[PDB]
Formats: sequence, structure tokens, C-alpha cells
Amino acid sequence: SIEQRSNAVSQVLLGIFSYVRWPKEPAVLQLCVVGPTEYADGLLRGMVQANGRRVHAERRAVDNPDLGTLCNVIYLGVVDERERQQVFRSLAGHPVLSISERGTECSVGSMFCLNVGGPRITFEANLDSIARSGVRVHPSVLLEHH
Amino acid sequence: RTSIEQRSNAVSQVLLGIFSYVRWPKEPAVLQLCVVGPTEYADGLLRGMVQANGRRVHAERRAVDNPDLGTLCNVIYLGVVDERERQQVFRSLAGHPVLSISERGTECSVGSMFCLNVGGPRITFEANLDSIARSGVRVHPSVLKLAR
Repeated sequence: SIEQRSNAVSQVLLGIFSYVRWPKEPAVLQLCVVGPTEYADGLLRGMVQANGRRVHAERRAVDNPDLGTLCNVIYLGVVDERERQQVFRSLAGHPVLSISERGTECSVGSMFCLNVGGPRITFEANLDSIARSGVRVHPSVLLEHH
Repeated sequence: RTSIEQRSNAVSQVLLGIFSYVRWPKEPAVLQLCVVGPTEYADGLLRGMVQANGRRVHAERRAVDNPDLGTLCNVIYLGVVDERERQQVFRSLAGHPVLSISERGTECSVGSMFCLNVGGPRITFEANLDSIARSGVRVHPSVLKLAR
């Protein structure tokens, strides 16, 4: 069930956000969905964190040069290697949480990579990406909220 | 700059355009459209559409490994699938009158009947003449001139 998985993806992302800190916390958390996705329809309706902060969601282009300043979070879909490189050049130097919908590979690119097929959603963490991202991640994430 | 919104609305309009040239052996009261696999430009169609004749187009996302795509869908809008998944989808559609359109790809000769090219100045599409010839849905030949 795609709608059911989409709802689980929303819940997992909210769980993850709760463990992440930005150097200057926004009043409104900006989420950008970038590239082809199956499970982002829930995200795109927008969400609210338990702490009361709204999550505003927009779909944006891979080649938008301002992803780094428009987004606090990027939910990255199924893009090719060149598109991936372009996205992360745009994010370089900006404090951006990155999560990929798929996780067949999680050694290049996103901080977390979801595995949405199967019984429950799981994820892999890319420690090198986390170290370079500019956001702070609580080890408790590395889903129950903080 | 690339506009995901403009491209998404353009895709919706192109799909409606293509539908206008197609007839099903038993015309459904509501055209059922299935969005299958990761997509970038389907957010608009997923809100639902209406043909010029008043028939509603209902859209739902369905799983690539859903065995019943053939009876659930009148139209499939196909996102990113690898060759093994692609074959699974079209095995599910075999024997059913289903119009297939792919969002993106390098080749339009296996699988989907129409292949969109959403990049560039305007949306264009290719027609897969072999898939079209094998399909149980009927495509009026005049659509093939709009193909580029």
C-alpha cells in the first residue's frame, strides 16, 4: 500500500527531525522534495512537529541553485549520479538535513537513506555526510521522537 | 529556471491531450489512472482531472509489484523502474487494454506506448509504435504527428 507507506515515511521523518538541531533554528522548518519519489505525497501536504513548529513542504528542482538557502531539509528521490552531485554541490556549506527515499547505496550523498520496502521502514546513516552537513544529530537517532 | 509546477501542469495537459485520441473497447465511466514508481511530475494529475467530455480521471499511486495493475488501471503513468521491474509491470498489464505513458527514459521502443520528454522548452513525447500496435486500446493515428 503506497498511501500507507507514505504515511509511515511522514512519521519516520518527523521522528528523525526531532533528533536534529540547526545552528540557527528556523521559526518554520522548510522541507524540499527533490526528484522522482513514490512516498512523498504525505510530506508535501506539510506537517507539524510535536514542539509546535510547522514543517512547510515544497517540491523543487534538482538544478535549483538555491536549494541550500531555501531548504532546511531535503528529501531526495531517485536521481542519477550527475543529478545527485549537482544537488549536493548546492547544499555544500549550508546546514541542511538530507534524507533519501531509497538506500541501495548510502556512502555518497544523503545523511540518511530510507529502506521503505519490507515490514517496517528502516534507514542507514552516512557518517561522513552527517559530519559535513552543518546540522547536529543526536546519537539516539543514529519511531519515538526525542 | 526550471519550474516543477509548470512542468507538472504541462504533463497533466499533455496526458489529457493524449487521452483524447484513445478509445477503450469497453469505455469506463471513470478513467482510472495508476501512477507507478517514483515520479517528479505527477503531483498535478494525482489531484484528479476531467476530460472535455466530462469524464473524470481518477488517479492513485500503486506499487510496482501490484499483481492487479491490469484490472485496476485504464491508464498507467510509469515512473522510475529498472528493467526487471519494468518487465513485471508489463506482465501484469499483458492481456488488458491499458494505456501506458512513461515520465522519463532513454528509449521508447520497449514497454510504454508513449514516452514523455519533460526536459527542454516544452514537453514533447515519443510514440512507441510496436507497443501501440500490440495494445488492446485503440489509438487514432492523428496523434502520431504530434509526436516529436
